[PDB]
Amino acid sequence: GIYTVKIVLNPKTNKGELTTEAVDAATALKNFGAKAQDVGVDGAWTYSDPTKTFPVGYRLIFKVEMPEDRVNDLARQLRQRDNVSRVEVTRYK
Repeated sequence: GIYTVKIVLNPKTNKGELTTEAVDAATALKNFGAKAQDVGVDGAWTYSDPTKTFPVGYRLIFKVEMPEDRVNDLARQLRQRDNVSRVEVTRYK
């Protein structure tokens, strides 16, 4: 299946920190067992949110293919960080 993770970041963050904020998901995935070596299995894709509603705020969206049970924790580890406003998961496939 395919799951999508939508990050909402504090306005105090930077576009250069989008890689230091998502790294909690990189570590979450790393802990889940998803690596670049088997990225052919886990269809990961990271991109910024073009449809933000707060110009001053930041939003970062990326897709994975992991069990929902740990995609909720994928998001949990992200939103856990104080820099992050909130992270919500939406199932795609």
